[PDB]
Amino acid sequence: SMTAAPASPQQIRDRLLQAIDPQSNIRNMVAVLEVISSLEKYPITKEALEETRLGKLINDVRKKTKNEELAKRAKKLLRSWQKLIEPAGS
Repeated sequence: SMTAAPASPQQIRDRLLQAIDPQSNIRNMVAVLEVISSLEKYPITKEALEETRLGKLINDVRKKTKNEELAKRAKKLLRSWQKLIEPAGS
């Protein structure tokens, strides 16, 4: 069976950093996939997204990943976060 539990958005952000290189290169793909899956299950708020800078991180991880599912899930997540930020400027 599959088992998971909720985590705070900062813990989810931390798990990502521990699963990638500072250049956003993937080091622990299974953990990165689980982080994306965790964010798709547990939405973050605009204010929290801003401090966590997760919007920028997921976007660059998406550029460095060779795994298309990771890139597709990241695309879904970022599309959701576009409305979460709702920018009217740069």
